[PDB]
Amino acid sequence: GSSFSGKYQLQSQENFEAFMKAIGLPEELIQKGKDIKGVSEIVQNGKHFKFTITAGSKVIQNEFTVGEECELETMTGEKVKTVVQLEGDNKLVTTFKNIKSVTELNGDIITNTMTLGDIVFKRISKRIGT
Ligand SMILES: CCCCCCCCCCCCCCCC(=O)O
Ligand SMILES: CCCCCCCCCCCCCCCC(=O)O
Repeated sequence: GSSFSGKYQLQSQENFEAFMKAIGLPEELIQKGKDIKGVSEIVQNGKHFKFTITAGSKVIQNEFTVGEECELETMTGEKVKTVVQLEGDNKLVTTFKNIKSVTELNGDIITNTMTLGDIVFKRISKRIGT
């Protein structure tokens, strides 16, 4: 299975600044990163996922298997042990460092929402070729 597989680019996001401050991203990275339309690549093979998030020269590669412990490297570089689960056939759901993350794919549009307390960091991304 490869439902999620592809290359996507950020179209818009909400509460980037407030969220990145809350989790502790260096101020200069908040400022450089706020208007970057980053590119995310996902390669799915059944339950096995590999994904890359690129923003300028910052490249973060991660991997997980649905249902198994994984170690996710976050935007600060902090690596957190968690589990990623499937919710329905179009969502990827996880919690790391008290952040609840929901990744939802609808055709060519991935909506990613990260919630830390009352802060909801929403990203909308669109497929950009193969
Ligand atoms: C030197 C270039 C500056 C790079 C700093 C920008 C990186 C900051 C992170 C912004 C992208 C947010 C990634 C969200 C991850 C996700 O929701 O899947
Ligand atoms: C920031 C640490 C990694 C995020 C943890 C979520 C793990 C499951 C989802 C992986 C696919 C993420 C693609 C998001 C698209 C985007 O907004 O850039």
